[PDB]
Amino acid sequence: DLGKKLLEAARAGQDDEVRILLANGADVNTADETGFTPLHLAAWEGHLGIVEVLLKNGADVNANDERGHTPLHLAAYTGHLEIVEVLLKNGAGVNATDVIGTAPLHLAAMWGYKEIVEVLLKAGADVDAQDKFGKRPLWLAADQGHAEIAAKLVAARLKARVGYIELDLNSGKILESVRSEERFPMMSTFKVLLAGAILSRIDAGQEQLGRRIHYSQNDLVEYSPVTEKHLTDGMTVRELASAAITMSDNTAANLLLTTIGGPKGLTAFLHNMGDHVTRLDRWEPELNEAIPNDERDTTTPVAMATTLRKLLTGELLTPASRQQLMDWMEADKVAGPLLRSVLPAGWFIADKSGAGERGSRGIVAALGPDGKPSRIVVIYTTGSQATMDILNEAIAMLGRAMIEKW
Repeated sequence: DLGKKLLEAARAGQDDEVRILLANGADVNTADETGFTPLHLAAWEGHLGIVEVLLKNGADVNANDERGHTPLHLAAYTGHLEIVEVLLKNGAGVNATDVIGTAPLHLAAMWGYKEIVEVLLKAGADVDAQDKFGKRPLWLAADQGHAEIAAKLVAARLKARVGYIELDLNSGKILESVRSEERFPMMSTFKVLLAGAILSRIDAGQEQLGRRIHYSQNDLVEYSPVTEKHLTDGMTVRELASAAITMSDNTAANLLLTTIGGPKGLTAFLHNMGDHVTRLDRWEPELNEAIPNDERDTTTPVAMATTLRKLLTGELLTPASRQQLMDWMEADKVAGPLLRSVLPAGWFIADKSGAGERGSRGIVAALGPDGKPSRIVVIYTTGSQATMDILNEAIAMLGRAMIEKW
């Protein structure tokens, strides 16, 4: 009797009628044919006031319908932030799963409710919750092209800071950004900047691609896949550049650094072209230590992205050197598992990845469809204790989101 009245009053957003009905002894936890309660319907319809009145009158905050949907599920599905928060405050199960394994975080992530994802994660939502069909929030967000949400889920999964930025090549317009102004260890991504500094000296006639560099077995550092094979005859600047970028040859990077005056030399080159943030302080491999709150050998996503854009399309380098820099990055062969792994057929990518200690991982890239680069993307993370496979996957999923949003 009063139950039908309360259910439709709650659904209809009739605040005063709900108060009257409950005051006349109506069952606050009455259920319809499918198990929906007044709280379900109020949460679904966005009736914040009524949601609060129902809970004040002792509504079951975690009531299930036939299919296991809770009020929180419905609020998440419908994007009613304030209601989500009230439900959690009143003891809503943040990790409640319906009959097919869907949690509220699946729904918030799928429908792109950024703030609701934030609130759910902070309330203790399991980021890697898998439904009956194997789907996870990160995967839903990525397939939907919700890149910002994807970054949040990656950070929660890795339990680490994640920074990224995406800018237009022609205009320089920042198109996407998360923690783009925070510092992250550069790792081997710095090598693209080193390359630019070398090419600059070449433009000035102070260096030659064909100049031969002789070094000793004592100069070798972990790892020296190319340089360790040419200790007798040495290698040209050109050959060292290719090895550093495309083969991540650390000794090659160090040898090229020496020619510009070490980490101080690169930092001076950077400062002089307008990057007052990016700094290199150490050589390979020590620069990858990624000590927490250590500003040595760090950049910000925007600083790196801006600097990289200036080298590739700006006036810092000649067209010849500009092209050579891009070419070295396109011929990158030690960056399989990140952006290249989720890049659609026919797309262009020129990139450089980096890995270090304390889950440090990152990538800089110029990419785009139709065989031409049209945007720069930079992604960094550090602090995670995750395995290397999980780091790679997480960053790949982040790129999978960006490509979807493209």
